[PDB]
Amino acid sequence: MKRKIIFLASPYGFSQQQKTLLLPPIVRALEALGIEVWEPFARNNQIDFSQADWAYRVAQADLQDVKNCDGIFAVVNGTPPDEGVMVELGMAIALNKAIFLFRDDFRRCSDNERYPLNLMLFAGLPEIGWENYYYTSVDEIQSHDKALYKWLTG
Amino acid sequence: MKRKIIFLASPYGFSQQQKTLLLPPIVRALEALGIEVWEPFARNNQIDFSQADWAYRVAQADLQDVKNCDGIFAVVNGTPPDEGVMVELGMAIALNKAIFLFRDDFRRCSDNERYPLNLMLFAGLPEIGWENYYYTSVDEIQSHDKALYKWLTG
Amino acid sequence: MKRKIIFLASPYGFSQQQKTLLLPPIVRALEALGIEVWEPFARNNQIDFSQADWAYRVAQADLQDVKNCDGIFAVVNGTPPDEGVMVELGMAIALNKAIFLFRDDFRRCSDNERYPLNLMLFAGLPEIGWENYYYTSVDEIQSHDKALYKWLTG
Amino acid sequence: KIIFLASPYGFSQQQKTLLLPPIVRALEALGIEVWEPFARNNQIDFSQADWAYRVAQADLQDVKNCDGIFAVVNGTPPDEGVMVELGMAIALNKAIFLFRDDFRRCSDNERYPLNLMLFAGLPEIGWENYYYTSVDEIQSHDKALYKWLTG
Ligand SMILES: O=c1[nH]cnc2c([C@@H]3N[C@H](CO)[C@@H](O)[C@H]3O)c[nH]c12
Ligand SMILES: O=c1[nH]cnc2c([C@@H]3N[C@H](CO)[C@@H](O)[C@H]3O)c[nH]c12
Repeated sequence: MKRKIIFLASPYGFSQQQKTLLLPPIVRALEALGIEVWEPFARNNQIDFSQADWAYRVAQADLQDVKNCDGIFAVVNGTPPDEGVMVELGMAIALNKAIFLFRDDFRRCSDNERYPLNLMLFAGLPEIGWENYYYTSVDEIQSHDKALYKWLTG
Repeated sequence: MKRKIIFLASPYGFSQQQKTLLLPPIVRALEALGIEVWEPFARNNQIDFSQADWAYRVAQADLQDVKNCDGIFAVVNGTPPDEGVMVELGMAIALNKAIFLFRDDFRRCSDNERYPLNLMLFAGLPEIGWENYYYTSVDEIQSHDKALYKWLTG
Repeated sequence: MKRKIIFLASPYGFSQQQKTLLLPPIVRALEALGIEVWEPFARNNQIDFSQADWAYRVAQADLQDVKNCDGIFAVVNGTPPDEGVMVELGMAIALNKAIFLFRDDFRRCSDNERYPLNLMLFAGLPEIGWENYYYTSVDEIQSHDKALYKWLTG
Repeated sequence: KIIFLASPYGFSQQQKTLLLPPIVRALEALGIEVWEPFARNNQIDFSQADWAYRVAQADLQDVKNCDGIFAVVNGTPPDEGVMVELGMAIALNKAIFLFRDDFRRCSDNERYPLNLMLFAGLPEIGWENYYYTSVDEIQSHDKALYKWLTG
């Protein structure tokens, strides 16, 4: 028995209130599906401005977590999405990880008409049916008709 | 020198004035080193708001050029850096491509004291000496003492 | 039972989870100081992409509330802070309103070294002791040693 | 007669020397005395802690003493200092002119290409006459900046 591993990428650890109120409900949503959630702010233990001697080790721990996970769950909220989440999203695409995006932000920050965001954030997703991997609410995370559930059971 | 391939990832194509006045001087500086420059805005015909039936091909073209290149020259100006540049930069790190960063913007948009930006942008760079890969002037691109020159002669 | 009015500018209404979990604790902390809180998302019914005919109404509602308040409490989280918050902040500075800033985000997104953000966000604040108007935690709003309590006590 | 040119173009050394002068020339060609803050305040590098407040009050007084603002609202999202100086110009009833040649959309609505609060000082109808999408439109006679000088 080995549960699937999801790297939960988000900018929510940068804010004290967001870290304590927004991440735990998302973590619970994924693990009600049996997932082992790798949350980088708690794992790599970054709670304030990372010191000069600590910044490389945090980057390497996030680099290694992306290499050793099965899928990424990228909170792509904000205008624009957080640049650290994007670096790790591109690493997950190049390494053929399962890709899932989350944005409950109704603002559109896009360079095209087909996607709500920059089109490169969707390069790792199919041309038709990418919306199945695009979650717009925390309640939607556990939908048995969406891609994350079908990736665990399929 | 070897005629290496550089993928020039930048947001300068989104603005009419920047595509005309800012991108050509950077392309000329890279070509002055004997580099084959893959500039995606002209190489993939990203002229304006990408149509819906065209966005998936623009994404996959950027993705293929990152896979088939030798290195990436990421213009990481802005607060924060462009999310499309950040995705393409994440792909290059995971594919073990050469990494070179460009920022002549003097604003600091960082989460740490070591690096001037989010530390994940430097994950593919060495712990010591990453400054040699970090360019803060167009004129600094053709310096022998910087990593892009040494990369060509090795 | 005279009661000072504070306009609470934040980007938190753009995300479903942020509007539900982050704003109520902040409104609570202000109301516990006897403050009267005008919250634009609650007052304007802006719950998704505003219609074309509805967008100008929202614009004039955010505008009149700033003009008729006694002070603004600006949530200036994010890299960079929300541009609508920044417009409403400059209005309050221009109208000699009381200014209070909130940021529990530890990222530095600044053009200088004195302030943790762009220097113009502190133009309406004193050159010395501006930190007294700068809140970095929800638990800090109650502090009688900080400028919000003092502004309420004359 | 006086336009304050709010832009983030002074933050990049390449952008300050290549992008701002062409915009300054067009505004002056219409007959406007341009107030460019990065040059007017002769400061362009991570402002010394002892200088940052002075730079803030200098531009704060420039928006108070100008006749209108020309705000380069390019980028996703637009620069925060530009937006602060914009909201001041709106509260002080100054003339409002916006410039965005960036073809990316970053709005919270459908009518306006950006956050609807950048257009609070513009009319509900015909706000697009104040919205410039290219440098070769600054000198357009059918646009609000020329009509603003002709009474
Ligand atoms: O200071 C930090 N501490 C921990 N993780 C990160 C990261 C990585 N990038 C993402 C946020 O930028 C986050 O999900 C994490 O994997 C950037 N900066 C920090
Ligand atoms: O180095 C500077 N010199 C002059 N003004 C500014 C500012 C002020 N804030 C705004 C930031 O874009 C800018 O347009 C100007 O009004 C920031 N940095 C500088």
